[PDB]
Amino acid sequence: SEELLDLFNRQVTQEFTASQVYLSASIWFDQNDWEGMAAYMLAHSAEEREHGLGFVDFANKRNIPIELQAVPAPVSCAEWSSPEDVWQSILELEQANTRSLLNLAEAASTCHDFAVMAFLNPFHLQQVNEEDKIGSILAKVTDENRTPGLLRSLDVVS
Amino acid sequence: SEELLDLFNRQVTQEFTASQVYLSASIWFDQNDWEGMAAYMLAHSAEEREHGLGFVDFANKRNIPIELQAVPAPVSCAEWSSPEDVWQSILELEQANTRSLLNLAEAASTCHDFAVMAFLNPFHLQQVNEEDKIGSILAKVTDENRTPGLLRSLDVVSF
Amino acid sequence: SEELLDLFNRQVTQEFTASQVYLSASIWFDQNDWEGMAAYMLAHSAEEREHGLGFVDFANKRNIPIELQAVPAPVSCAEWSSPEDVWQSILELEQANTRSLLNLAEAASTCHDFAVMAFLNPFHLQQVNEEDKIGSILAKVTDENRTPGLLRSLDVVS
Amino acid sequence: SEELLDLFNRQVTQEFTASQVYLSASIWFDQNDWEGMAAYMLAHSAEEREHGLGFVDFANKRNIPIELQAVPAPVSCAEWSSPEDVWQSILELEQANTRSLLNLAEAASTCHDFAVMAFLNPFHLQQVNEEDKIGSILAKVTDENRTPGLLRSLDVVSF
Amino acid sequence: SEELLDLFNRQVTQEFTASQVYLSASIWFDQNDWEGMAAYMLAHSAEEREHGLGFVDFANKRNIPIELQAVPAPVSCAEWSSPEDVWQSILELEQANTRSLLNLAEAASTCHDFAVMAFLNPFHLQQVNEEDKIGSILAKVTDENRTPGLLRSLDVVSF
Ligand SMILES: [Fe+3]
Ligand SMILES: [Fe+3]
Ligand SMILES: [Fe+3]
Ligand SMILES: [Fe+3]
Ligand SMILES: [Fe+3]
Ligand SMILES: [Fe+3]
Ligand SMILES: [Fe+3]
Ligand SMILES: [Fe+3]
Ligand SMILES: [Fe+3]
Ligand SMILES: [Fe+3]
Ligand SMILES: [Fe+3]
Ligand SMILES: [Fe+3]
Ligand SMILES: [Fe+3]
Ligand SMILES: [Fe+3]
Ligand SMILES: [Fe+3]
Ligand SMILES: [Fe+3]
Ligand SMILES: [Fe+3]
Ligand SMILES: [Fe+3]
Repeated sequence: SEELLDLFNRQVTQEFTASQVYLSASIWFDQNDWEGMAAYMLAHSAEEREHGLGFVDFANKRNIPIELQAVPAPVSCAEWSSPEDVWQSILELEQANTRSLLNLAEAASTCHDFAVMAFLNPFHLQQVNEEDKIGSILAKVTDENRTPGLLRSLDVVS
Repeated sequence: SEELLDLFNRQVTQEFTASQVYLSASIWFDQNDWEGMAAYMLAHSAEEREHGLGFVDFANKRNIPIELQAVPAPVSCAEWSSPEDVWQSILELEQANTRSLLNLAEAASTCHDFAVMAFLNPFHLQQVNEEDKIGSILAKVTDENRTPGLLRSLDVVSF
Repeated sequence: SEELLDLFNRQVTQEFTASQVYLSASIWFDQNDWEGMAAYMLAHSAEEREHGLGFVDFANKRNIPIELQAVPAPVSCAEWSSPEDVWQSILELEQANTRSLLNLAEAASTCHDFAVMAFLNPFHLQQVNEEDKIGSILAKVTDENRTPGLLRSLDVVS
Repeated sequence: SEELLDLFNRQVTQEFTASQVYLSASIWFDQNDWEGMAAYMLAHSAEEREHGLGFVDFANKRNIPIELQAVPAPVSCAEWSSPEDVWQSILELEQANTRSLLNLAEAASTCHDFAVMAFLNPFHLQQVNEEDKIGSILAKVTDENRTPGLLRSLDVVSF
Repeated sequence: SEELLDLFNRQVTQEFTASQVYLSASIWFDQNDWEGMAAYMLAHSAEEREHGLGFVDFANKRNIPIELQAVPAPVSCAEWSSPEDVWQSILELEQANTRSLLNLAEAASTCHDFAVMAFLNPFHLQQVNEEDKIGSILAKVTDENRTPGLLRSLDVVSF
C-alpha cells in the first residue's frame, strides 16, 4: 500500500518533530536555569534524531521512498511556565510517537509486511520504556514542586 | 481488553507455579539421592521465578495492573515414584507454560498489542528450546532406566 | 517431634510468603514511581526466597520431610496508600518472621535438637539486623514525609 | 581424457552427496535424542562439503570444467531404526568415498596426470583414517547396544 | 561435672576410633581394587583424626584433662564382602559419631557450659552434612550394584 509507505514516512517526520520539541524543552530549561533537565532534553533530542535516521536507513534498504517533510516549529514553549508544563508536554509527545508507531505496525500487519513488523519490534519496546521513564520523572517533578525550592534541589541530582 | 490484562496476570502465576513445581522436583530428587537431577531442577526453579519477575517488570512499565495470586501447592509429588515420573511431569509443565504463552500472544494479537507480542517473542523461542531439552532428558532417563542402576550411573556423569 | 517437623515446614512457607509480600511492595512502589524503594523490595524478595531454599536444603539433609504448601496471595497492597504504609507492613512481616524463628527454636530446644538450633543461629542474628534496618528506614520515611515532596527527593538518592 | 574430467566432476558430487547423508544422520540422531552423535554427524557433514569445495578449487586452477550436479536426496534414513543402522550406513558411505577416490587416482595414473595424483594423496590417507574411526565407532555402538540403555549412557560421555 | 570431662575425653576416642575404621575401609577397598572408594576413605580417616585433634586442642585450652585411651581394632572388616557392606558400616559409624556429639552437647547443656556448646555447633552441622553424603553414596552403590560390573564402572568416574 502506498498508505503503509505514507505512514512509514510520517514516522520519520514524527521522530524529527520530536527531536525539535525536545530541543525546545532544553532551551526553556536552560533559560530558566534548570541545566540538568536541559541536558536530559538535549540528549533525548539527539536520540529522537537517531531514531528517525534509523527509519531512513531501513527505508532506503527496503526501497520505501522517503520524502523529507518540513519539521514544524515547536509551539508548546510559548505556553510553558514551569518544569511540570514541559515534562507533561514531553510525555504527551512520547504517547503520540507511540500511537504513530502502532498505526504503522497495524498497516504493516494488514499488508503482511513481516520485515516492517520485525523492524518495529525494538521500537515498540523502547517506547514502553520511555513512556514509563518520562511518567516517572513527571510524577517526581510534580511531587517535589509542592515545596518551594525543593525541585531545584534535585535538578542538581539528575 | 481486560482479558489481556488478565492473561498477563495469570502468566505471572503460571511462572511462579512452575517455579514451585521445579522446587518440588528438586526435593524429591534430593530425598532420593539424585543430587544431579536435584541441582538441575533447583536451577530451573530459579529461572522460572526470573521469568515471572520479567513479566512483572514489563507489566509495571506498561501500566498493566499486577495482582499476585496464590501460588498453588505442587501436588504432582504425590504420584512420583521414579525419575521418569518426575521428568514426565516437568515436560507436561513446560508444555502448559508454552500453551499459556501462545494464548497470551493470541490475545495480544487480537488486540493489536504490538509491544506485548514483541515482548513475548523471546519467550516463545525459549519454550521451544526448553521443551526440546526436557523431552531429550526424559527420553534418556527412560532408556537408561531399563537396566538396574544404570540411570544412577549417569546422574553422576551428566548434571 | 512431629511438632518440630511441622514448624520446620511452616518456616519454609513463611519465607516464601514473605518473598511474595516483598514482591507486592516492589510492585506498589514501581507503580507509584518509587523506583529506589522498589529495587530494595525486589532484592529483599529474592533474599527471602533464598532463606526458604536454605531451610529446604537443611531439611533434605536432616531427613525432615518437606511438603511444599501454597504460597498465599499477599493482601496488604490493597490498603497501602503511601510509602509509610508499605514499610510499616514490611516491618510487621519481619517481626512475624522473627517470632516464628523463635518458636521453631524453642521447639528444637525442647527436643534437644542441637543441630537445628545451630542451623538457626545465623538467622536469629540476621533478623535482628533486618528489623533494625527496616525500623530505621521506616523512621526516616515517616520523618521526611512531613514535608511535601521531600521523601521523593530521597528515594532518588538512596 | 574426458573420463578424468568426468571422474573429477563426479567426485565433487560424491562429497556433496556424503555431506547430505551426514546431515540426514544428524537429523535422525537429533530427532531420537542422540545429541552427541548428532553433533558428530553435523560436523562431518561440514567437512565433506569442505572436501567438495577443495576439489572445486583445484579444478578451477587446473582448468577442469566443473558442472554441478543434482545432490541426491539421502534415502538411507528410510530404513534407520537404531544407531547401529545409522553408523553402518555412514561406514558404507565412507567405503564408497574411498573407492571413488581410488578410481579417480587410477584414471589420473593412466593419464600420467601427476598433479592430480599429488592432489589426491592426502585424501587417500584421510580416508584410511576416517574408515578406521567410523569402523571403531560402529563396533563400540554395536557392543554397547547389547545392554538396554547402555548406548545412551555413552552418547553423553563421548561426543 | 566429671561426667562432662569424661564425655569430652571419650569424644576424642570416638574420633580416633572412626579414623581407624575409615583406614580399615580404605584397606579393604584397595585390596579389592576399588581405588576411588579407597581414596575417599583414606581422606576421611585423616579428617576424623583432625576432628579428634580439634577436641584435644580445645580441651587443653579449657583445662579439661585429656587422657588418651586405647584406639580399638576395627573389626567390622571381618564381615565385609562387598562395597555395600563397607558403606553401610561407615554410615552406622557416622550415625554413632552424631549421637555421641549430641550426648556431649546435652551434658554441656545441663552444666550450662556455654563455651562447650558453642564449640560443638559446627560439628553438629558437619555431621548433618556427612550423614547425608554417606547416605547418598550408599544409596548409589546399592542401586548400581544391581547390575554386574556397573559399580566398578563408577569407582572410575566418581571419586
Ligand atoms: Fe499516499
Ligand atoms: Fe504519499
Ligand atoms: Fe506524499
Ligand atoms: Fe522517538
Ligand atoms: Fe524518545
Ligand atoms: Fe528512543
Ligand atoms: Fe517459564
Ligand atoms: Fe522453564
Ligand atoms: Fe525458561
Ligand atoms: Fe526471612
Ligand atoms: Fe528478611
Ligand atoms: Fe534475611
Ligand atoms: Fe569426503
Ligand atoms: Fe568423510
Ligand atoms: Fe574427510
Ligand atoms: Fe568425626
Ligand atoms: Fe566424619
Ligand atoms: Fe567430619
